[PDB]
Amino acid sequence: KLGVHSEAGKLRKVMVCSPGLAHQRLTPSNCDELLFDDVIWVNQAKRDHFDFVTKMRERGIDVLEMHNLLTETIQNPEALKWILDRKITADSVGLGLTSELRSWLESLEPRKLAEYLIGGVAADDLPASEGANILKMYREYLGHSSFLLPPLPNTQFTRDTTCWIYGGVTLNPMYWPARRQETLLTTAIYKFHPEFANAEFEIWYGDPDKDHGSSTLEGGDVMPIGNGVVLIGMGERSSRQAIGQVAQSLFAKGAAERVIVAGLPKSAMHLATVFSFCDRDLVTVFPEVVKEIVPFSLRPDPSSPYGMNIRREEKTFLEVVAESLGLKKLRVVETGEREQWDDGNNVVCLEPGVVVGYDRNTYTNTLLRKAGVEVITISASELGRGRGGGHCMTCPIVRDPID
Amino acid sequence: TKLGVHSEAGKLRKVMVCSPGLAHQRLTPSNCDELLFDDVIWVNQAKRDHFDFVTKMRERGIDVLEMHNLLTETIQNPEALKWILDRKITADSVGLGLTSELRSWLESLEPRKLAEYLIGGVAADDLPASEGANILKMYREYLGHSSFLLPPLPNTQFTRDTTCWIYGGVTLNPMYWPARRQETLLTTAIYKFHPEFANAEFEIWYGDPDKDHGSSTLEGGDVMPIGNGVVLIGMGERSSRQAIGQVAQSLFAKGAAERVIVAGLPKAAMHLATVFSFCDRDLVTVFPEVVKEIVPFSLRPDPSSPYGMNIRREEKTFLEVVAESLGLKKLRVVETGAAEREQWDDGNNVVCLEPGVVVGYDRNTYTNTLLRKAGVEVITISASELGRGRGGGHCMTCPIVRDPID
Amino acid sequence: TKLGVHSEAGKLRKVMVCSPGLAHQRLTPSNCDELLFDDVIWVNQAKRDHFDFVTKMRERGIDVLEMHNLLTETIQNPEALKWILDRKITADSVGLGLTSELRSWLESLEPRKLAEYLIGGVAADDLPASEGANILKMYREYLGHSSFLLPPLPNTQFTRDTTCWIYGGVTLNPMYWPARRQETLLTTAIYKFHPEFANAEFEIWYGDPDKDHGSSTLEGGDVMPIGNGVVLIGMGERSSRQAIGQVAQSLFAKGAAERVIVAGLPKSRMHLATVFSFCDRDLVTVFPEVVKEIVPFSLRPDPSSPYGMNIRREEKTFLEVVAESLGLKKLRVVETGREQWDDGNNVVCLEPGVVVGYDRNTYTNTLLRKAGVEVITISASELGRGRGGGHCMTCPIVRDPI
Amino acid sequence: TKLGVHSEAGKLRKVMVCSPGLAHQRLTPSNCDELLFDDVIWVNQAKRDHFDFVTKMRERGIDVLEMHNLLTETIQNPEALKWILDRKITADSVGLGLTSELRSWLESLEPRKLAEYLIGGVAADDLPASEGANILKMYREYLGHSSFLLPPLPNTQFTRDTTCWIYGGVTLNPMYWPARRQETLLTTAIYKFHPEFANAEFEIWYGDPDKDHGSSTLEGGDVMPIGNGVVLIGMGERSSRQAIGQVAQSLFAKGAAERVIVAGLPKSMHLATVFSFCDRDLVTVFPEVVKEIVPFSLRPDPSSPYGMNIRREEKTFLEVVAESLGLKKLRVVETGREQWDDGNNVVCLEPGVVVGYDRNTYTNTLLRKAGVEVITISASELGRGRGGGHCMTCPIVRDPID
Repeated sequence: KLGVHSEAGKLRKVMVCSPGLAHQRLTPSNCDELLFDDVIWVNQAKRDHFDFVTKMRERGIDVLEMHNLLTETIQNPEALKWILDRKITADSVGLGLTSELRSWLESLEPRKLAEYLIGGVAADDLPASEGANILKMYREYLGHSSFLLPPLPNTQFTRDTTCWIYGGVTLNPMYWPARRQETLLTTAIYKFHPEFANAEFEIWYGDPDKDHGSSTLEGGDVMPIGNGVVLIGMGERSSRQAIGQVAQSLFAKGAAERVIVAGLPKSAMHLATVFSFCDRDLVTVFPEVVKEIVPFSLRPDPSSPYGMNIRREEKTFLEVVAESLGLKKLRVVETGEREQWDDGNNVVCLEPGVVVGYDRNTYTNTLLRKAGVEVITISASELGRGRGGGHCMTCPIVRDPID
Repeated sequence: TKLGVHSEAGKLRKVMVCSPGLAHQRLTPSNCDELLFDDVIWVNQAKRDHFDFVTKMRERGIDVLEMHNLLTETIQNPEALKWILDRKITADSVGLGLTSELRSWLESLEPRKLAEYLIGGVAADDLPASEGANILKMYREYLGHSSFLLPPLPNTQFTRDTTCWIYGGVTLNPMYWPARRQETLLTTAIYKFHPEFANAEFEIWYGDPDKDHGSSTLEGGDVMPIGNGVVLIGMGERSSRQAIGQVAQSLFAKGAAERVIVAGLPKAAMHLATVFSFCDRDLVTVFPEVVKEIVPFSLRPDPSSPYGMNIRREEKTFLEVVAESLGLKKLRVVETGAAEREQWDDGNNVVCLEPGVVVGYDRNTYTNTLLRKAGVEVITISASELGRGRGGGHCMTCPIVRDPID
Repeated sequence: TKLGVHSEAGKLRKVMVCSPGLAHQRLTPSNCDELLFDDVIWVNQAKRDHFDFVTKMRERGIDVLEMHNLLTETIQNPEALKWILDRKITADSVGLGLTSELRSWLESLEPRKLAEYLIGGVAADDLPASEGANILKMYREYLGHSSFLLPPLPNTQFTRDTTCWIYGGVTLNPMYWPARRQETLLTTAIYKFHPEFANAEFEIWYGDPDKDHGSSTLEGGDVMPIGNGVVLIGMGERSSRQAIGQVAQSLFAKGAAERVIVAGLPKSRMHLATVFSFCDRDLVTVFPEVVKEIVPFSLRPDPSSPYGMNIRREEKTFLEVVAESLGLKKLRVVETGREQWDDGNNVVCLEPGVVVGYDRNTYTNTLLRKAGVEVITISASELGRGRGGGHCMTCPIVRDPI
Repeated sequence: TKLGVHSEAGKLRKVMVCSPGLAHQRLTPSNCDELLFDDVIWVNQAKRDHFDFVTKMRERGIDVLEMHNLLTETIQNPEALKWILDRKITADSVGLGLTSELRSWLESLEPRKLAEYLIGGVAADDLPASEGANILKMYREYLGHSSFLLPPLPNTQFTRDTTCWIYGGVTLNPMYWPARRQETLLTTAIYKFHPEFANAEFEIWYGDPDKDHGSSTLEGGDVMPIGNGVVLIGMGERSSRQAIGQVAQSLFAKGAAERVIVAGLPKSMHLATVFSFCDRDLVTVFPEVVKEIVPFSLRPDPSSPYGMNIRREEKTFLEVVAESLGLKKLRVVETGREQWDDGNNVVCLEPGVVVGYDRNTYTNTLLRKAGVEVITISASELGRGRGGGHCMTCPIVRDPID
């Protein structure tokens, strides 16, 4: 039954990932190294998160927290073998502490382990030793990273690393060095855990065991907007080598009938980061980016060197999108009169016309509520400096079509 | 032939080089930072300058192998070309619009010209008019993307850190920057296929263009066979511990070396051969603000431990540790970039041809004078273009045959 | 009790402060680049945060005076307003085509508003339809220009930097950056006209909004009258030896101070009080990484010297020298950046052993309590994305000898 | 005895260049950022390329003046020296501790060198031994602080910038970066005392080292006197409307020129940097930015307060410029087959004859295609200065064309 068949449809089952350890390790010094804008105050980011999480449960939406998913999953000796088998090598940990680290973890509670598998494993967290203690000399005298296992403070944006796309999902070959260790854990979930091992569903593209090279795909850039149409933001973090490959997979399994490729200006971002549906016929938009997007339609045609053909659409993205859906016009609330500045994109839809956005985009939020949209609010004090919104912070596994 | 690197100062007999070309012709003040080069150069002059520096060495009895010649030569054996094309041209690298079109093209080129493109990349530009290539042309022009089917490798120039020769073997280096991994494939290719290397006897201590490697990153500039069964491996920005840890036990496992000295580099910018370079049996240059901040580690073999290695931390200054290691009372040292320095200059990264015989940059006139004072012959070449590459005689060389001392 | 700050830990009687305003509402990601601000903030939220802060000080006695507030009142004095306007409104600053228009509209202004804009600044869309403003409205939209006629001063928020008080007297600081120079004009015209300041006794040690100072900068964060005739100034950063030399010299000449300790800081690119702050008579927090690098120097008078003083190097740690400087045996130091990273420097002393900090710094704030210190907290979430803490967000005017 | 620049293309007659000097020697990788230079160049070799340049003009009958010679000639007149020093050396720049020593030192020096140091700076080291200087070396090493009593001015090599000639008047410009206002002083003085100047005729439309010019910042490179009372002036990030407007309102009111076309630059260059003349109707541009600039015609008007009107244009800048030179349209070569180069910033020794960089083979060829003789200087060093011949020159006397 699993499958996201639109963006605005009714949401039922979403993954998400509260902040936590991974972030506790952050540090002005390590911020960028670690790929996270600003050191947040973890305790309250967790409160605020679960908070957002609740306003979603209180609507009868099944919220899965990666953290549980991971904790359950590794209660299966085989899966756990599976993660560790890949997550502790002479190449990532170092040959001098592969057995040390492994056994330590293997020797912790189901919960304290999932924590570390996400938030990471400092040398400190290990019992005295020769080796653990050369890594402490390293971080100490010269200030090297003391990470056996590196934190993934970006797990908390679950949107990015996998995509439910109709009756199936992609395991995403991430852009930046750090996040690539994300896609693995989530694979192990989809792969072992009892709500999926049983699930009927295909894996469109991806595999944490291959090396994907220049091919990267990030959830943000993927939009299954129904009618068998997939939006893909291409250019910045998701690439032609990657896209065109999903394109053909989707096509070669009657998942989707046409992808529409959103070419994103470089001269960092994600589609949904500048384009966000709220209602059947309405989208939040970051002007200055969108008005410079260049559309291209991939389509199944047996007379292509690949089974695909590609047009340059003749209309603006908004026009092309407008049609693809069976519409003529797209209601547009552009952000990016005005009290102050906010960016109100990257909102998530719980249902046709129901949106969760930030407690701070006050101007945008009354326009949204002026276009007849109900806005659930959550707090952007900390989750906000992570540059992520509601849409970034969720991963739809189950969402209805809009006929 | 018996290939090996048994020192930093020894008589140099065989060097690999690569001159600037199509790679650097492709540089622009806006594509040059993602391309991992520092500044646009006068390619046509850099060449004249590089052929100068290549010739100055050859004129001294030394074999100098041009990468481009070597590849161009390798590119002839269809087993080889195939062996490269199969791993360079694939969907993840090129995409499904282009592979055939691309390789089909590639293979239709004359050999020499194929290695040009192999080092310097290939834009849509260069491919024949095609549905496919135009999309890319129209992605570039319209959306500001890159036309790069195969991406230029302006850094090949820097054959030093793309592979090291540690005594009777070479390491296939897993590069730091996702930009330069593409490089290793080519050298390896040469080492495996080129008449000169295929028949030669030598080990492969560490590496494989066919395995990922993750956090293990080893760059050659960081590696120093200083003779006396010791290896100095700088551990800083480019060379991680996972790689060093391994290249270590592979060296020990075959009595290639006795002692590895991890040069602990503070926070992570440049190679070790960049603040610290050799000159004579007993002379070294030193970026003092950095050298003086290293923390030396002695990493020896041990049957007494699981991983047959033991690692102790050393209280003497790095210079001292190195002294001890060469059986030496202590090193004569000339510092580079406050006294009667007429103007600022960085003298390091000079290459030895042989003890007391060295190549550095013309412009570094204050340092190169000391070098002379301390009794070294200093041969110069033009910094004007080569040096704006942020790299000197050392970085630009990858020794293959160099005699030990004494 | 005359106006004067005579310690750092001592009893806090009168401080000045400035809450997030119009200047912050103007921040958009594309310009807080160049207005010396790290992020764009919820402004409504920040005001709350700042008020809370305020109350928490006031509800304990402190005479808290708010810039906007004092400036509003100041303006009501026609002579004062002209003073300000003759200077903020030039042809070098606003421009030939817009000096009349923009001044004339400003005086049409109701005071609470007029001042709202002095700190917050004027863009060309607060202006009456006009030809001259339109080429601006024009410049900014087509050629992506700074449309601002008067620059927004988000930083006035940090009242400690624009002026210090040093025992009986005040320095009006020649800010470093250009994003901030403007700031002092306003504070100067307050001390100068405002009723409250205009009449009582105090000295001007250093500085003049009128004068072009050159490579002389001095930022308040860098000048701590620790009391006991001693004055530490942190030099090398925002605060240059060209000012410091002179502050010191006037301080000796008017005998505000017996000794100036230059806490020469290692160049980088961070005031002194963002790395080393007082919690108690014998207590400081301390960003150990930066502190352990400071090289102290001692300035003293010298009746017989040319320049009225004679500086010499201090052999013990900076910290040891401060210590022996207030005649303590040893300063208890607490460091700051075990369960997540923490920076809790920059707490302000409301009295000996009572400070204001941020709620996010629980580790450090924990130690501080253990140090015999009671810690009032306020919310960082927005106030602390600023760049500042209790110590930045306050300019003490009246604080007791310790 | 009269001077001026009545075009860009006319027979050049008098140019002021400045050869890379002691200041370039002072450049270190970790300092050349705050000095505002883009690379530590090889001085001796910049020095020889620059001369080569100097000579190559000197041979086509041009009279070149070096800023080092002229500064020299100047400061031998004691009053011009007193005149500079009293401004160059103050307690706000050299610091009370040193003015005395520092000034009494230079005065002891011979011309050739004393000038040398002005353009070059002077660090503690250079000072004769003294308690004063060492406490500066003290800071330098121990603390990383500058120890420059006087600032190095390695940008002096770019004379186009500091002073403009426009039709028998000249602007002594208020430079953008603090790190460069120090030149204006020096050139100003030469023009004010040196017999080659103090005696000729010409006005001073805009400029005074003395005044503080708020946001009014103007640079030569943004200013082109093209011919019949048309002055191009790019208003961007370097040249500010605050001046631009004064500079016009001075030009008109004095008969000097009949229109300014403000060349509106996108955010973040000099005009002469993306747009340059090689002949009566021949220019090189840089399409990324030339294509996207919004001109403005600025002309005099009796029927208005500030006595000017600005109409925006809809025609492209290139077009605007053509219609004001009275030409059908503009012949255009675009730069910025083999490899990338920006062939721009070429300077005209006469109409159709120009000096560019030798590296730029490609553009040189199009230019040669277009009927320009292209005399070339090396780029290996002077090129890392980011500027070309246009940059490296100060048209003092140049013939009109219409």
